[PDB]
Amino acid sequence: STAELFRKIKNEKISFFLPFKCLPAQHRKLLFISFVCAVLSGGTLPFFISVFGVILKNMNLGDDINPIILSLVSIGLVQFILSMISSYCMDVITSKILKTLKLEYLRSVFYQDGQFHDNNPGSKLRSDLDFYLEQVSSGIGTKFITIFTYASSFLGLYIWSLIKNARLTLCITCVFPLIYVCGVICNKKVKLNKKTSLLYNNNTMSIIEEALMGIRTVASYCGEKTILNKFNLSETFYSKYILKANFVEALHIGLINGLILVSYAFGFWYGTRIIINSAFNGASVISILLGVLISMFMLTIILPNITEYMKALEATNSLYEIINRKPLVENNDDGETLPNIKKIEFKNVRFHYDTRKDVEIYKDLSFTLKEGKTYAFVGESGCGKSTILKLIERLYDPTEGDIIVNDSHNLKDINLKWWRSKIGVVSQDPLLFSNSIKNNIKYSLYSLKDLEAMENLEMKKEYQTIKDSDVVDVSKKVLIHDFVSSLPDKYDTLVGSNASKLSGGQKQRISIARAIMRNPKILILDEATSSLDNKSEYLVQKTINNLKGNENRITIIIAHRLSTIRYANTIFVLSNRNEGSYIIEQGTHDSLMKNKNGIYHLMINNQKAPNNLRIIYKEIFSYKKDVTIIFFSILVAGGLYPVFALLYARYVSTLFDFANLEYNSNKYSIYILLIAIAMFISETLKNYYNNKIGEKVEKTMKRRLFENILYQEMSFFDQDKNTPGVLSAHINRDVHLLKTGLVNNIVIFSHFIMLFLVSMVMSFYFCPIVAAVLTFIYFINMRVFAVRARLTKSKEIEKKEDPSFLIQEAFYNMHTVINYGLEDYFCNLIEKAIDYKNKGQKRRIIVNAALWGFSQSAQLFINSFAYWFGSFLIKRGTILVDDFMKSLFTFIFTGSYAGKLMSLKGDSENAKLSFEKYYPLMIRKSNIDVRDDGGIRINKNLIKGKVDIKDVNFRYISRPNVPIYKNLSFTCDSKKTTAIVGETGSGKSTFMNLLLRFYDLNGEILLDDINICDYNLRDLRNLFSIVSQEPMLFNMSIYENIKFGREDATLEDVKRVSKFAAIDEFIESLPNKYDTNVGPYGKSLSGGQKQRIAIARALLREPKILLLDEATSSLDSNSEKLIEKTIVDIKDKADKTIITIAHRIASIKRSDKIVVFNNPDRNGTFVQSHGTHDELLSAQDGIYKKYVKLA
Repeated sequence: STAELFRKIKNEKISFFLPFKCLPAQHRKLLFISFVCAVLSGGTLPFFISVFGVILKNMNLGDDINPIILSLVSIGLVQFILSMISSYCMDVITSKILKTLKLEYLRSVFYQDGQFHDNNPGSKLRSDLDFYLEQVSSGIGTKFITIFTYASSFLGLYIWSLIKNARLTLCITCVFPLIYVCGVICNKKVKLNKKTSLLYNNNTMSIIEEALMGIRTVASYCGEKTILNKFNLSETFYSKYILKANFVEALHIGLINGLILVSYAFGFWYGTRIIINSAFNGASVISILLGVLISMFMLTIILPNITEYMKALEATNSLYEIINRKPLVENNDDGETLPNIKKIEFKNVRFHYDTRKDVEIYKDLSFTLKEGKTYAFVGESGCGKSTILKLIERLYDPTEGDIIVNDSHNLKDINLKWWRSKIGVVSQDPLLFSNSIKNNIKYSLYSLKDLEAMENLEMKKEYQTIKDSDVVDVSKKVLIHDFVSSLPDKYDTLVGSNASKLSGGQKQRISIARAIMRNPKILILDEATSSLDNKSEYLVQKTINNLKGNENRITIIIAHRLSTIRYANTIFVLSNRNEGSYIIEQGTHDSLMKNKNGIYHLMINNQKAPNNLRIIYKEIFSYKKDVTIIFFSILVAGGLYPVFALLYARYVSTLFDFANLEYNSNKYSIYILLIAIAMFISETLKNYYNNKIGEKVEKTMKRRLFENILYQEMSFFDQDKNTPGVLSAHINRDVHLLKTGLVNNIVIFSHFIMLFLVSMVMSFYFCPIVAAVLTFIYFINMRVFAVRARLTKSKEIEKKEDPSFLIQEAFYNMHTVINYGLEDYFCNLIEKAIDYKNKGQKRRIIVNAALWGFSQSAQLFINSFAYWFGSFLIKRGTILVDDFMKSLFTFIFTGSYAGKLMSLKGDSENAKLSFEKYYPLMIRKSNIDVRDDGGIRINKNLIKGKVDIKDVNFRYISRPNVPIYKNLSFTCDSKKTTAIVGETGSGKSTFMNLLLRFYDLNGEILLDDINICDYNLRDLRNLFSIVSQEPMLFNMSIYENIKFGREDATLEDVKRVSKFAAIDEFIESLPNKYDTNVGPYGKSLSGGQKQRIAIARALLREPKILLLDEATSSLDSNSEKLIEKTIVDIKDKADKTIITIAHRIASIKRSDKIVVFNNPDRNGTFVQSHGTHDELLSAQDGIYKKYVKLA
C-alpha cells in the first residue's frame, strides 16, 4: 500500500518534484495554469448538490425552476473549457521530459569504457529503456491533476454539509471507521492462508517437473501411481486454505453493501426528529446525505493515482544513476598528441577483470613493435590475443605495466580523441550500415573534419568538403571498380538490412576500402580471409606496405592459416603452459622453422470447437445443489436493489407534509433495514460459490491432463513441440484462466441482464414519455459518441510507435561508432524526432483534448435537460410528479451500479483458445499402454533367461537419415554373464531401450523362443532391472527411493540389501537416518553414494535379469573400490542372467562371453566376432586383441 512506500521514501528524500527539474521557464508556468484550472472544477458538485434538493422542493409544490437551469449550463461550459485546456498543457510537458531522458541516456551509453559493454551487451539496454519509458509516460499525464479536483470536492462537500447542521453529519460519518477496521482485520486472515496456499503449490510444481524430466526411470520401475498419490494429497490443502481465504474475501463485499443502507436509514430517522423538535426545511436533508456519502467515494479513487506517481518516481530514480555513472576512461579533451606514430612498447603488462578479480591472464608480456616493419600473431583460442588488440585501442587499461609510446609519452596522456584517428580495424565480419555503398565509405572522414574546426561549431556544412573523387581511385585499388559498374545505380544503390543483398567477399572488400580511405597508419587486420582466397589479401597488402608512409608504420595480423604469414619481420607465438601467459617463440620464419622442433615446428608441419466447451458446461451443470443457490441470490439482489430507488422516492414526497410524518418515517426506515439485511446475505452467498464451482473444474481437468500424459509412449516426448517446459506451463496458467474467465463472466452477464430487464420494465410503466428520450440519449452517447473508446484507440496506436530505426542499427554496429563516428548520430536523432513530433502531435492533441472535456461535462447537460422536460410536461397537465421521480432515479442508480460491477471481468477469449490447444492431450490415444491387460501371463518361476535377437534395422524418427543398426544377430546365455565392447559412442545404450519396449519394430527380438509383443507388459517390465550411467533420486526420503515401485517392503530388508551395497556406514552416522529428506534430483549427496543407492534399489526387486553399464566410470576413490567389490560379489552367484557393458580387462577375463561391435561404414553396426571369451585372444585378425591391449 501507500503507507509503506511513504515510509520508504521519507528517510532518503526521493523528491516529490524530481521529474519537474528538467524544464525551461516556458514549461514551468503552464503547470501552474493547469493547476489553478483544476481547482475551479472542484466546485461544480458542491453547487449541483446544493440545488438538487431545492429543485425537487420547487417541482412538487407548484413553482418554476428555469432560473436555476440557466445558472447550471454556464458552469458546464466553463468546466468544458477549463478541462480542454489542461490536457493540452500537460501532454506537451510529458513529451518534453520523455524526450530529454532518452537524449541523455543515449549519450551516457555512448561514453562507456568497454569494460561495461561486455557486462551490459547491447539489446538489453533498448529492451530496458522502453520499459521505463512506459512507466513515466502513463503516470504523469492527465491523471496527475485528477487529485486536486477530488480533494477540493471533498473539502467543499464536507465543510458545506457541516456548517448547516453539525450533529447529523457527524452521526452519519461515524459508521465508516468500522469499514477500515473490518478491512484491516480481514486482510490478515487472507494473507495468513494465502501464503500457505502458495507453500503447497511449489511442491506440486517440483513433482511435475521432476517426473516429466526423468520419464524413462519412471516407466522402467512402473512407478506411475505412487506419484499420483503425492499429487492428489498436496492439492487438497491448497483447496481448503484458498477457500478459507475466498470466504473472507466475499464476506467483506456483502458487509460493505450492507452498512451503507443502514447509514441512509439512520440519517433519515434522525433528520425527521430534528425537524419536529425545532419546527431548517426538508430540503437541507436530502443534500447532506449525498454530500457525506459522495465525500468518501473520492477517497476510493485518489489512491491508485498516487501509487502510479510513486511508481514513476522510483522508475526515474532507477535511471538518473545510469546517466551519472563514471566511465573512468573519460574524454577530457586534454591529451597532448604526437607529431608522428612510432615504437609501440609493451613493458610487463598484467591484467585481471573486475568480476574475476584473481583469475590472472598474463605473466611476462613484454616486447616492442618497431616502426616501419610488419608483425604477426598465432596462438590458442583465447590465451590473451584479443585483449592485446583491445588494449592497443585502449578500451581496457594496464593494471601493472605501461605502454609508453615513442619513449617520450605515456598512454594515459595521449589523447584518445586523437589516437583512434589513425587506426584501421578490419574485423572478422564486416560492419556495414544500411543506407548505401558510397555513404559507408564516406563515414570515414566525418570524424577527421571535426578535428579541424575545433582547433581553428561548423559540423553541418563542412561534411560537404568530402569530395567524391577519392572514392574512385580507392575503389580502383581494392578491385571493386568492376562490379560497381555491373549493376545499375552504381554509388546510389542501397543495401538491405545490415548488408544482406550482395556477396560476403565484396562486402568485406568495401569494409577494407573503408579502412584504407583514411590513410590509416596502425592497420590492424583480424581474420579478414575467413571466406575468400589470399589473392585479394596479398594484393591489398602490397598496396598497404607500398602506401605513402610505409617508412614508419605498424601493421598487425591475427589469423589461423600460416600461408598469410609466409613472410614477416617478427612472429610472436605465445602459450600459457594456466595462471599466466607469456611468449614462447620469437624470430622470423627462416630462423624458427628449422632451429627448434617446438610448437611452431608442429604448426608449420601440420598446416603450412463448440463440442470442446459443452464438455465444460456439462461438467458445470452436474452440481445441482450449488447452482440453484446462486440463481436465487441473483434474483433476490437484482430484484431488491431497484426497490431502494422508488423507496427513496416515496420517502421524499412524504417529507414535505408536516402531517403524519412520524408514522411514515417509522414505516419506511425499517424496510430499508430489512433490505440491507437481505442484501448482505445475498452478496455473501453469491460471491463464494462462484469460486467453489471454479475450483473443482480445475482440479478435475489437471488430474486428467497429468494422468493421461504419464501413460503415453516415448515418441511423444522425443518431438520438438513436446517439451517439459511448455507442458508445465499449460497445467497451471490456462486452467487457472478456466477458473477465472468463464465462470466469472457468466455470473456478471446474468446479474446485469436481470437488472436491465426489471429496471427498464418498471421505469417504462410509471412514466413512458421520459424513458424513450433517456434511452435515445444514452444510446447515441455510448454507441456513437463513445469518447473513451476513441480516446484509448487513438492512444495505443501512437504508443506502439525514422527514429525507431536509427536506434536499432546503432546498438548492433556499436563497435565502429566507438572506433570513429559519435556525434553524427547524437545530433541526428533530435532532427528525425522533431520532424515527426509537430505535424501529427498538434492534430492528435487538439482532438484528444476535445475528446476529454466533453467526457467530464456530459452528465450535467443530460440531467438539466431531463428536469427541464419534466417541469415542462407538468405545467400543461400531462404527468404528475411521483411518476417522474420514480422513473428517473431508476435509470440513475441502476446505470451507476451496472457500470460498477461490470468492470470485474477477466480474460475470456484466450481461455477459450488455449483449451483447444491442450484438449487433444487429455484424449490422445497412446497405443503402447501399460494399463492394458492383453497378452500371455507370466510367472517368475519358469524364466530361464535366454535373450535372443535375429535381425534388427533401427532408425530414430527424429532424424530419419542415420541408420545405426543393420542385421544384429546374437544370443545370450542363461544364468551366465555376457560382456560387450566396441567403438566408443557407437550407440550401445539403445539395445536396452528396445529390450524394454520403448520403441516397436524392422526387426525381431525373442525371449524363451517367444516374441516380446505377447507378454502383457506389466509383468515384462516387472523383472528387468537397469543400472543407468547417471542415477536419479527423487525429493522424497532415502527410505522411499529404495521402495520406488514396490510399496510392500519392511525396513530390515532395506538394511539387508544396504549391507551388500556397503552403504550402511554413512547412513548410520547421521541423525534422521532413514528419514533424511534429500534435495531435488539428489543434489544433496555425493556421486559415490547415489549410485550405491541405485544399486540397492535394483537389488530389492529380486530381478531375474540384470543390465549394468560401467559401474565405476568417473567416481571417487573409496566408493569406487566398494562398488567393484559389490560387482564381483554379485557376479559370483550363478543365479540370474547378467548382461554387462565393461571395458576394464580385470572384469572382461572373468566373463563367459564377449561380443564386439564396430561401425565400418556409417550406415549400421553388426557383430564382427562371436564368443572370444579370452580363449580367442589371438587367433585371427580382430579388434578384441586391440581393445584388450589398448586397455
